[PDB]
Amino acid sequence: MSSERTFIAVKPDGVQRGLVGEIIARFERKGYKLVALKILQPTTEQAQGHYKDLCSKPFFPALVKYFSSGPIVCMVWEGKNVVKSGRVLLGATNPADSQPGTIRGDFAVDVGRNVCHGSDSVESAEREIAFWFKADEIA
Amino acid sequence: SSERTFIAVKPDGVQRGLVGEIIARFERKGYKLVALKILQPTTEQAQGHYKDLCSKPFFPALVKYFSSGPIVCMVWEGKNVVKSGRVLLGATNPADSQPGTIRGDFAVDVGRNVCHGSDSVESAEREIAFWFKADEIA
Amino acid sequence: MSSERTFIAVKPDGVQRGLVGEIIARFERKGYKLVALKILQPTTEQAQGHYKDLCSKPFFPALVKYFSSGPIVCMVWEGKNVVKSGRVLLGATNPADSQPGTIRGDFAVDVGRNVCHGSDSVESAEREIAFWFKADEIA
Amino acid sequence: SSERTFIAVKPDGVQRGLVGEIIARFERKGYKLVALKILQPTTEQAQGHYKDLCSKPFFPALVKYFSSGPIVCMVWEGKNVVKSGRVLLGATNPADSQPGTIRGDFAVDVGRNVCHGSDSVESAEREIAFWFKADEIA
Amino acid sequence: SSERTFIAVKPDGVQRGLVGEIIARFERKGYKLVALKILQPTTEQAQGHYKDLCSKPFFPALVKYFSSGPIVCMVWEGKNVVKSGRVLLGATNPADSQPGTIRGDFAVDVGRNVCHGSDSVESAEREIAFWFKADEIA
Amino acid sequence: MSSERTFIAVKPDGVQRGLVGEIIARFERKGYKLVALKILQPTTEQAQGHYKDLCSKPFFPALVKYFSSGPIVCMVWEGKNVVKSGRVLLGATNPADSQPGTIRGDFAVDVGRNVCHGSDSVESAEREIAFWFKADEIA
Repeated sequence: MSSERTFIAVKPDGVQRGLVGEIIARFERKGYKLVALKILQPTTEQAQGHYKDLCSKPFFPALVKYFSSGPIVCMVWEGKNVVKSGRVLLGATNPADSQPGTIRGDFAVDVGRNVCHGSDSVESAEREIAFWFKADEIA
Repeated sequence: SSERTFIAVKPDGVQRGLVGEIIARFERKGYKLVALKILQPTTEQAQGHYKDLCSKPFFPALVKYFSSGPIVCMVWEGKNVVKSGRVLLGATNPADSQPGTIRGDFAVDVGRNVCHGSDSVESAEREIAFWFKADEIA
Repeated sequence: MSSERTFIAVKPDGVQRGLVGEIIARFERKGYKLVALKILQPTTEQAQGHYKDLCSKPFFPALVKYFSSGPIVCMVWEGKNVVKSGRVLLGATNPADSQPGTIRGDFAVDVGRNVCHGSDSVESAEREIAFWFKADEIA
Repeated sequence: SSERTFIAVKPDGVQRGLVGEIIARFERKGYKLVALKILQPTTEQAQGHYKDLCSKPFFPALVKYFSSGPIVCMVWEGKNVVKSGRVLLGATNPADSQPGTIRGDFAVDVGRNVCHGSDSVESAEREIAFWFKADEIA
Repeated sequence: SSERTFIAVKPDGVQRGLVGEIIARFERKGYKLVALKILQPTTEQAQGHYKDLCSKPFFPALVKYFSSGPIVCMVWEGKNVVKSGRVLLGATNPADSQPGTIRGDFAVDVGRNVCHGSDSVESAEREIAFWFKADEIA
Repeated sequence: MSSERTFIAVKPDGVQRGLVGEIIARFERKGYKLVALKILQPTTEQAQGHYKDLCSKPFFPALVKYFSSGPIVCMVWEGKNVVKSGRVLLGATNPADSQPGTIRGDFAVDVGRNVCHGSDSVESAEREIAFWFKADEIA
């Protein structure tokens, strides 16, 4: 379906390093349609809710602290097969596994600093979109 | 210093996939993004944006075009960000613009000039207040 | 052999979306030599002849119609191993399978809109070159 | 409007792998490619191109250099495409050219200035007629 | 002709990951790299570089900043490389610089202007002698 | 370890073709730290020492001659996992095997002209660094 949607975020390292435009540009070049957009610094509560499945893991406090350390950019992209293509564009979540040509492949080294997040599935996309955006924020 | 300017990617700029390019140029310049949203302007919003030209010809055509599709609204912060913004966009009329600028690289026609930037600090403050709530600025 | 040649075309979507220069540039950057070049809008007959092996398939009329819908750019490139490298540069024919870094990986989403065509073999290259170009059009 | 200009990538521009870059800048500008071919100019073609300078010194050297290897001939269409073409290429003499332009980015020497663009609509029409048949324009 | 100029990426230019970009622009321009090294300037080196301004205010702040981290020193060779270098970098004061130039694209503040280029052949020869031994030039 | 280091060189073809800045830029963009840098034309002795493990191979004289034919750029990069990421960035040593997105994938065709060299392991990196640089040349 052409109306498939995904959630993409530029993380605080990606924003600090001036990678917002580059990421957005790669999605535009790919041919996908931006339908929602905002910049904000996550609260602790937001960072914890985002990483809620991993809340029992020992590296969780560092993830939450880092994620809430500065502004992120939230996006929603629309188009056919946009979820899978989004993940492919960002590259393997561990930059050590990422291919050049991808966002993480080109720009990231450390997994706790992997620049940007993309939904891993349609269910996850729906959850993340609903988490970060009210329905009325989506154009 | 903590100076802020307003930049919008107009419907033509969004349609041609130029949003990321424009953001990237400001980032590369060393400026800090403090506000961002995408929307299709209402008639009222479009009229407000062009309020100064309401007694000029084809005000309705300009208003109609600007409300015809989504724009991207941004606020950027940094020393001389207003002036630098104007320099980066290039002359408002693309025909007078130099390559290396946004309009210089991507636009031909003043009617389709991709983007808009505040022409002054005063104008910046007006536009920023128009498009964003106080609570929308990080 | 250094004199190996391939046929590359920018399809109507690729031309409309202003991707001609980008594709050409990637071939120049790779180090290959452009020896033939033209722009034209295929006739129905040309589009059908191009897709002649698939003429019994139900999506054939759409392929022919689309391919003849606007100008394409025809090219011939020369150099060692140019056929395989050409296909690798364009990426998987189905953009869903294409890797970032490639033309289709970077720019295309839908298979009926895959931006650009490259010969899949030396035999095919010879056929396509001969189809689109007279010998005297090749510099 | 339906204005057309002629652009050629000279042998130096082709050799340095700059054809795609130059095409890309016109595409990004929003212009429409209506004619395209690659060839090594004959002596006669090179003399015709430089016909106005035939009584100037080293006419044979210029002619010899231009026929020394392939050029890419193009015709581009759009409002102000001639003027915009000149602006995009930058000053004919690279020493006077600004970065952001083709000559500004890639050339140093007027003798090796990568590309040529028509200096006028009249000149465009002459060059277009010189390099292309009516039936070669889409 | 066999003219040479000196270019340095200052600590801010190195920190922001701009070394490759700057080298690439000279390469694309058609110039030849003849010398290259990375180092953190000593106090003495920084004082020597800014020797002409030693009786001007905040000489110590400029010296301290320049010795605060690594710079990249380069020597480039080619016809008009000095002038072309100045043109490529853009106005020393980023506020007066045009997009398409290094400072035009990446800098806002004269105090953080990414890079330095010799302002003259005389200055080039002085700087080249200052930063490189004869035996370091290829 | 964050202090891992690798040796990267732009070969004479890469320097002649103006690829120095591009390569350096990809390493900067990836987030690695340049700690040593110089340009020089290898002597015959240097080229032979560099290729010393292959000195009995018949294509050795051509490798040595080519490598000593013009200036190369020597570099040392520092950062976590920098060796593996360096090789991944350069791409397969045989350009026929290299992926678009990589240096060799984007720019090289022939294996005797593969533009640039990167250490294949930490041991090799230490050897190459020590070969090309005195300790006091590393910042």
